[PDB]
Amino acid sequence: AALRQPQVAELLAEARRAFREEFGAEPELAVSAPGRVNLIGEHTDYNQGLVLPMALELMTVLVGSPRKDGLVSLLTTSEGADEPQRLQFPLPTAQRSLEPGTPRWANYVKGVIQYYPAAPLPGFSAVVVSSVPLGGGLSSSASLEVATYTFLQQLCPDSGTIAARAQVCQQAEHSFAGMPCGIMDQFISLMGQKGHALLIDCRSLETSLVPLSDPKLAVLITNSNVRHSLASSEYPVRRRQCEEVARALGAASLREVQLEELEAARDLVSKEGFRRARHVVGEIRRTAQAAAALRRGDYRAFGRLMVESHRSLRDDYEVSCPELDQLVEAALAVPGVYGSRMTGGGFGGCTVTLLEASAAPHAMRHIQEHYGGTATFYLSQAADGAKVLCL
Amino acid sequence: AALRQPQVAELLAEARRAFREEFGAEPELAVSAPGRVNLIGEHTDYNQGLVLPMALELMTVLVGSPRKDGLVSLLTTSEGADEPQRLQFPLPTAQRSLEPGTPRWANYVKGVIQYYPAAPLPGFSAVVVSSVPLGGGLSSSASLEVATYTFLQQLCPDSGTIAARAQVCQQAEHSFAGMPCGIMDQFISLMGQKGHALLIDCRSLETSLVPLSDPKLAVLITNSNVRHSLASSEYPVRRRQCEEVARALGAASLREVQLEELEAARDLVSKEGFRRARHVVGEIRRTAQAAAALRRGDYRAFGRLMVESHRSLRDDYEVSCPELDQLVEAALAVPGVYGSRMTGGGFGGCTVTLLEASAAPHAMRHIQEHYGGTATFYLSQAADGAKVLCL
Ligand SMILES: CC1=C(C(=O)Nc2cc(C(=O)O)ccn2)[C@@H](c2ccccc2Cl)N=C(Nc2nc3ccc(F)cc3o2)N1
Ligand SMILES: CC1=C(C(=O)Nc2cc(C(=O)O)ccn2)[C@H](c2ccccc2Cl)N=C(Nc2nc3ccc(F)cc3o2)N1
Ligand SMILES: CC1=C(C(=O)Nc2cc(C(=O)O)ccn2)[C@H](c2ccccc2Cl)N=C(Nc2nc3ccc(F)cc3o2)N1
Ligand SMILES: OC[C@H]1O[C@H](O)[C@H](O)[C@@H](O)[C@H]1O
Ligand SMILES: OC[C@H]1O[C@H](O)[C@H](O)[C@@H](O)[C@H]1O
Ligand code: NA
Ligand code: NA
Repeated sequence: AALRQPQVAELLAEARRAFREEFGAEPELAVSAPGRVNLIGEHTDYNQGLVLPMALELMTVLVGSPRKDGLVSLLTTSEGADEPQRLQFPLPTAQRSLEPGTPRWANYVKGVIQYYPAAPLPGFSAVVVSSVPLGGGLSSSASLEVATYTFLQQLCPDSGTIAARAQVCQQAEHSFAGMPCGIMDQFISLMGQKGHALLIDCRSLETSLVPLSDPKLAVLITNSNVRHSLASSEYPVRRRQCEEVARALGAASLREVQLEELEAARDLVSKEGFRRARHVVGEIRRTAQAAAALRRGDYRAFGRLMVESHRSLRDDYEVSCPELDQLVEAALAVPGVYGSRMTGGGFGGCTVTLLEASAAPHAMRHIQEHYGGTATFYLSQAADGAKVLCL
Repeated sequence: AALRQPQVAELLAEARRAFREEFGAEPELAVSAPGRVNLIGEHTDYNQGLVLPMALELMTVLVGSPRKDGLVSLLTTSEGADEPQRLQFPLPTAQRSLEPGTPRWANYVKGVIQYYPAAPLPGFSAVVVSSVPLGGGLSSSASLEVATYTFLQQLCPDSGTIAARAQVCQQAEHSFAGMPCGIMDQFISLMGQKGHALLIDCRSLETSLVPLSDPKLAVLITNSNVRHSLASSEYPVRRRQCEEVARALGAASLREVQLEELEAARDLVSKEGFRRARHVVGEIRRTAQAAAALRRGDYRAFGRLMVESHRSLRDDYEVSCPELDQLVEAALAVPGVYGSRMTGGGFGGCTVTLLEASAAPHAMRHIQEHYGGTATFYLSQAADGAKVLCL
């Protein structure tokens, strides 16, 4: 029993209603920006690797209007968001930059404003709503940043590429949330096309659309409904460790390293650094091969590469957890399932499973059965990326 | 001096003004869709080959509103559009379809209406304005088809992918304009992105967005300001000879014939047919090589491939003309020019030239001085594709 994914109209209607009540008039401007699931290619983006995500129908919607007084006035209805759920602050100026603070949700919006590259930006009033489960590993924060960015463009048009916009949002994440993420989540939020996954080269920033127009193929997202303590915590540790192995081999990044050279330099790096790098180098290759497999509709090869991804994440990268692992095994048991793995950052969040559409009802029954906690499910079609909604 | 390329704000103001005057009120909706230049990979798209175009800052803008009376009412301000520049007709029904007629510009709009895949489409009033030179080989027609399609989506949302939209527009062109084009021009108008070229695999319909980010380089477009009597005419003949050569070789398309295989099979095909197919099969190889050169930043190699493309089109495919050849040779004599070739269908239209951006003033003077006609020029950056503009 998959979760009804609210369509853009229901989200818009919630956004506008709350805006009216809060501000005393209709909003002038509106935007949407989706979350994402990564099909394969985990912990490779900040290593200048390859990733293969798709945009989801789960999305963040933001409505608003310019002001004349230089202030930003925000309201979110999102029920998980930390309080307060309203916030105001001045626009950054030459005299005074904004800073990270509480509530944490607002730091994503503050950051994007701070680094927005075009001027002059007026103040604004806005309400944000989201169907993206909050920090459950489908990029809620990126959807919020890219929604913000896309709204600011309506107030004050920018002049660069789409990669530059993704980089602005990434910068907000680094400086205002203390989270040194790669570019994947932002970039897919911006670049998603419905009926397509995106092979993103995080070194070149070349992207290619890979079809998913098979009605016999389903992508099932299972949320573990767990978020252990370590996104805050362990993600920046894995990044630094990767960067250190690259530095030690005289490589600009691990993208430049392959498994033979790594093995020959075992003595130059920690045992644990070796294992992390081994994951990354292998994951880059798996992603390139998975993309090719996906293209020729060889789902079986694709699902195999997914499973190898999961084992490498669990064992070498150590960013799985008992729950994700159990969900993965539960799903692998089901006839018609090609593959399953954790997706996103790890320590919680969701698995992604590729399967025959007709197995999806049994898949969901059996996973729920064989999981201790309580899963939720999304039956997920690949979706468009960010856009303006004309009011 | 390059011709000025009006920005979207200026085209939108012209279109709103024409619309106010013609229909008595502000328009409700707006869209834009760009023209294009093809960097390399000519007369390959209908051979299921590879093409490498980019969208231009020259574009078509449509503003309009829904009607209640089931009528379509149109007006263009584009100065060389054939008469009448305003007209009105009822929507097609199940019993009665639209048909190709006069004027020719409106056939593009009629065709997209006729094949528009969603229902119910209301009547509408629209103004179309364009900076794409009509019939100058920068795909004014595709930009009009795509702007129309994008506008129809605001009246009645469609449900397929971006590639399906490209195909609707192609079908409109085949049936309403007698022009059996490939997919390239529609695809690039829909999928272009600022700062990127688009590598289109016209067999699988995969696309890659390839960054063009070297600010020391430019693309100079030279309009010969000639269009001989053959867009109409020799284009379908070429396409039909490619088809017969493929059939004679037992191949589904020339995409499945390798250059060395073709060379050994001279006896299976006519002399002329061989030469046509040699152009096509070689050009597909050149396109893959050119994309690789672009990725590695090798503009000298990219340029040499462009020149080889031109020589092939000129001698093997015979779709150049003496103006284009004179323009190409004049370009290649300027220091800082890496390559130059005809672009688009041939028999007139434009050349595309890759050069040091600092050589561009010298090149425009040298080329005009050494051209028997009157060239016009554009310095165009890679631009965005089709979009909605909120009024
Ligand atoms: C900066 C830039 C490009 C650009 O369009 N940038 C852009 C545009 C916009 C906008 O539309 O708003 C916004 C943000 N950035 C163009 C360019 C720039 C100036 C005049 C004409 C052109 Cl076409 N291309 C290149 N050059 C390039 N061509 C190559 C060819 C082969 C190759 F192997 C490598 C190549 O490197 N440099
Ligand atoms: C990673 C993250 C958040 C977070 O806590 N980041 C953090 C953690 C730490 C740390 O741990 O020390 C330090 C600094 N930052 C929160 C979040 C996550 C989970 C529960 C509640 C919340 Cl608030 N929000 C988001 N995303 C998000 N909030 C939205 C609100 C509205 C909206 F429309 C869209 C929104 O998308 N993602
Ligand atoms: C290829 C073609 C056209 C053409 O004549 N096609 C044709 C030729 C024949 C034949 O030859 O028998 C038979 C059937 N079709 C015309 C054209 C071409 C040249 C001069 C004047 C015109 Cl009108 N229009 C366009 N494009 C276009 N018209 C626009 C108008 C407004 C607008 F905003 C955008 C527009 O983009 N391109
Ligand atoms: O692949 C793991 C993934 O983890 C988090 O989602 C980050 O936001 C991404 O940049 C990426 O590093
Ligand atoms: O590459 C030649 C080119 O010629 C015309 O522009 C057609 O519209 C395109 O489909 C393509 O065939
Ligand atoms: Na359970
Ligand atoms: Na001249």
